[PDB]
Amino acid sequence: SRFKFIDIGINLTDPMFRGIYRGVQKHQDDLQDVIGRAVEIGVKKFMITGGNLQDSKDALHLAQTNGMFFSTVGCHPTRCGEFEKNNPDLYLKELLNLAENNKGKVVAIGECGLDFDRLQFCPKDTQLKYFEKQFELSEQTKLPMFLHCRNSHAEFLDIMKRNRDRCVGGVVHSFDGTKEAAAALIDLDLYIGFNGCSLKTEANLEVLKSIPSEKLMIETDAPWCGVKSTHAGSKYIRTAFPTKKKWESGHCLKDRNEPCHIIQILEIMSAVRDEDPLELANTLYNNTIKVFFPG
Ligand SMILES: Nc1ncnc2c1ncn2[C@H]1C[C@H](O)[C@@H](COP(=O)(O)O)O1
Ligand SMILES: Nc1ncnc2c1ncn2[C@H]1C[C@H](O)[C@@H](COP(=O)(O)O)O1
Ligand SMILES: Nc1ncnc2c1ncn2[C@H]1C[C@H](O)[C@@H](CO)O1
Ligand SMILES: Nc1ncnc2[nH]cnc12
Ligand code: NA
Ligand SMILES: [Zn+2]
Ligand SMILES: [Zn+2]
Repeated sequence: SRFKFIDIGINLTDPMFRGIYRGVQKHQDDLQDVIGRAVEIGVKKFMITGGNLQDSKDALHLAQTNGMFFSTVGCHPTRCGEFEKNNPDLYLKELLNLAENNKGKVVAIGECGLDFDRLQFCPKDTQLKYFEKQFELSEQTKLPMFLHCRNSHAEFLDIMKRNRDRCVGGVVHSFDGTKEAAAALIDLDLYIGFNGCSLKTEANLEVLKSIPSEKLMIETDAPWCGVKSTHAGSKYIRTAFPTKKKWESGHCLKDRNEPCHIIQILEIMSAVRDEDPLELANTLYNNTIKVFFPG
C-alpha cells in the first residue's frame, strides 16, 4: 500500500508453498494466502525464478496464472550437469525456444552463474562451461540476466568481462561479496541484488553502504534467506508477521520465508543506509522496471 516492490527472485514453484516439506504433505496448500500477504505489503510484480529447463517451464506455467507474475529461463550452477545428461546443444536450444516463445512473461535469462560452495551438486568445470554457454541465450533474446555468484568472484568476473557485450545487462542477486567485488560489478554496468542472505554479517551491512541506491534491487529468494536473530541486520527489522511453528490459517510458518518478508529486507537496508524507506523503495522499484520491465 505505502511501499511498492518487485521481488526479483521468488521461488513460487517451491513445494513448501503447497504445504509439502521433504516430500511430505504437512499442511494445506496456502500459496494463494502467501501471494495475498505479499500483495497487501506492496508486492506489485513477482519474478518466479527458473533453475533448469523443467523448473523454467514450471515457473512460466505458474506465471501464466496471474498478470503480476513473470518468470526466468536458465540453468542454475548447481543444475548444469543437466546439459550433459543428454545433448547439451539440444538442452540449450530448448531453453532458448522457451524464452523466445514467451516474451512478456519471460523477463530474464537465469538463474545462472557460479556457486563454488555447492560443488557437490555440479563440479567447477561444468559450472564454468554452462554458465558461459547461457550468454547464447542472453545475446539472442536481448533479455537481461539474473545472476548468482558464491565463492567464485574472480571466475565470475572473468566470464562477465569477456561476455558483457553478449547481454543487455542484469543483476548479481543474493550479493554477498566485498566492496571491491561490488565496485567491479558496478563498473560492468550491472546491478546488485539484496535479500536476507546479503545481510547476514556485519561486513555485509558495511558493503551495502558503499553501493549507490540507483544500483540496487531487492528480493526475498523465498522460501529461503529468511532473516534470523543471528543475522547482523535482524535488529533493524520493524515489521513482524503472525507466525506459527505448526501451520495455522492466516499465519506464516516458522523457517518458511515468504514474499511478504521483502518489507523486512527494505527495513534493514533503509536503517543501515539511514535512508528514507519510501524513497529507497521507490528507487529499488524504478531500477527493477528500468532493467526487467522497460516496456
Ligand atoms: N550450501 C550452501 N553453501 C553456501 N551458500 C549457500 C548454500 N545454499 C545456498 N547458499 C547461498 C547462496 C546465495 O547467497 C543464497 C541463495 O542461493 P540460491 O541458490 O539463490 O537460493 O544462499
Ligand atoms: N551452508 C550455507 N552457507 C551459507 N548460506 C547458506 C547455506 N545453506 C543455506 N544458505 C542460505 C539459504 C538459506 O535459506 C539460508 C540459511 O541461513 P541461516 O543463517 O541458517 O538462516 O542461507
Ligand atoms: N542438483 C541438486 N540436487 C539436489 N539438491 C540440490 C541441487 N542443487 C541445489 N540443491 C539444493 C539442496 C541443498 O540442500 C541446497 C544447498 O544448501 O541446494
Ligand atoms: N536448502 C536449499 N535448497 C535449495 N535451494 C536453496 N537455496 C538456498 N538454500 C537452499
Ligand atoms: Na528487529
Ligand atoms: Zn542464487
Ligand atoms: Zn534461490
